[PDB]
Parts: sequence; C-alpha cells; structure tokens
Amino acid sequence: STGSATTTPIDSLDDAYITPVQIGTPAQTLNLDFDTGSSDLWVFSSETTASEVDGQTIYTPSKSTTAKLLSGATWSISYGDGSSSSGDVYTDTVSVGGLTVTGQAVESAKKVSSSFTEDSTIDGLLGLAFSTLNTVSPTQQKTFFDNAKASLDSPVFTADLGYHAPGTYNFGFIDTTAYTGSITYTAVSTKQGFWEWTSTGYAVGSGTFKSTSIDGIADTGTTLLYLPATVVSAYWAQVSGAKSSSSVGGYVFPCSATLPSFTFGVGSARIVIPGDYIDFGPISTGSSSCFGGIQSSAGIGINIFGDVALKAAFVVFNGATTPTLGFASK
Repeated sequence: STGSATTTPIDSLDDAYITPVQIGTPAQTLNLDFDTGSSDLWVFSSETTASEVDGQTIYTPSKSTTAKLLSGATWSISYGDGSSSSGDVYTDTVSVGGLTVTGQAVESAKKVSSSFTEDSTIDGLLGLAFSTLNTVSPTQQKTFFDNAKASLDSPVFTADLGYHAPGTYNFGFIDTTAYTGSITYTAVSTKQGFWEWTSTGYAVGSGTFKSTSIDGIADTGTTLLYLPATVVSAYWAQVSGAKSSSSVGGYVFPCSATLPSFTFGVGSARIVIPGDYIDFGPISTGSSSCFGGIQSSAGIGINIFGDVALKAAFVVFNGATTPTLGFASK
C-alpha cells in the first residue's frame, strides 16, 4: 500500500504545516501537525477542557463506531518549546492520504497548554519519530508509520515541504518526479528516539564550505534551524545590523536586509537554503526588526534541522531494519 497527502503552511511565515487526517467511522477529518521529532498522535477532542478549545476541530470518539477506549492508558507530553498536553487513549481507524491503519492509538487531549489553544489551525500532532519516545503509559504505543510499515510497498515516508506553498507527505514510495539529481543517504542513530544524523559541514552565501561534523535531528515539527553558536555567529556576521537580542530571544536583523543563503552538507552532497527562507518577518507587527530563521542550539542540548532546512530538500525517512535519511535538492 501507499498514501499521499498534501501538507499546507498554517500562515504566511510557514510557522508549521498541517495535513488532513481521517479518524474514526464515519471519518472525522482533523488537520494535524506531522512531527518527525515526536512519537504521539494526539488530538483536540470532546474531552478537552472547554476553555482550552478555541476554534480547533475536535475528535468525538463516541460518534465513531470503531473507537475503543484503551483501558487504563494515559499520556502526557512536553515539547522543546515549552508547550504540553495530556489525556487518555482510544484505538481507532486512521487514514492519511488513502493509507489506512486499524487499531491506531489516538491520544485524546483532556488538557492542552496555552500555545495549542491559541493556534486555531492545528487540531493535534501526528508523531513520526521512533516509537520508543511514545508517552502512553503503562503500555507504550506505536506511531502511525510503525503500524503501517509492514503493509507499505517500501518501508519509507518522505517529506516535501513547500516554501510559502503546499507540499506533500508520501508513505510507502519515493516520487522520483519530486526532486532533482540524486538522493544522498546518510546514517541515522536511533539511540535518542529521533531521526538523528551528522551533517558534513556548512557554507554561508557564496563562501567556502567548512567541513565539520554537525550532529542533529531532522524535525518537521520545529519551525527553525538550530545550530551551534559558532555556525550561527558566522552566518549572521554576513548580515549588516544583525545581532543577538536577549530580550527578543534570538538573532534579529534589519527587515531591509537581503539575506545570504545557507548550505549544509549531506555526505559529499550539498543542500542550499535560499536567503529568503531565513526571514521570519517583523518581531512584532509593524517593527523594522525581523526575526532570523537560523538560531543557536546552545540552550537546547541538540541541533535541530527544522522546517527552514527541510523545506529546501526532498527528504526520505527510510524505516528499513537499519534506518537511514536521504536528502535531494528539488
């Protein structure tokens, strides 16, 4: 089997991407944030504290003839941005772009933190990291990809995120029309539960490539590109007036600037992020200070190849017995 679904930016900055997902019988369609940096499929629901719902579409398990309470199971997750959610668990039928999993754990939110409530466009998350990170207790549950894998034509999914435009998540096949050149594959460590790999270096604009190993994670659920402070300083030093602002929380730059590109290495191959992809717009409405899309990871503990980087590539998440990642230009 295969599946193919369009993913759409939630706003004019590509702050996140939503993908329609069918849950239950008859189908209830929710727009979920596909997140290769986490491993829980959770949704706003009829159980979510009413004051914490503000415009999201909710899953109502009592209206699904295939929903079953997973007795005793609870979940609770905290994300790197400080947001969180928790609740109980149902199993139900879940379909993405024509690919159907029966018995998928659907984690129903009883509580969500303010940033979720405040984002009316995201109805929940669909985790695509390794199932060892799933938070369900006392019986850990599998991701949608893990449950579908055996049925797929090939045990892979691909992320093709757009810049200011829709893109595609495919399951079970590699669309050879969606990228240019060849796909370069690189090793993955699953020891932390992430799609963790080592970039071979970087360049700023037309500058020379610096060969240096950068361990990080391919994370579709993180907006920006988080890299070591040395790398980030070298980038912003090429932008007149750019500075790190403790009060804003990162590097800012004059909105009048033209940003240089940023290149990262994948083995001997190179992915080029155009300068425009690094502009996240005014820090507050009407400001002439703009927020940068490349930020320091120094306070995180891990480097993160978020959407800013991934949207410049066609990315293969290869879930073969020894997983690997593939990157192509497009």
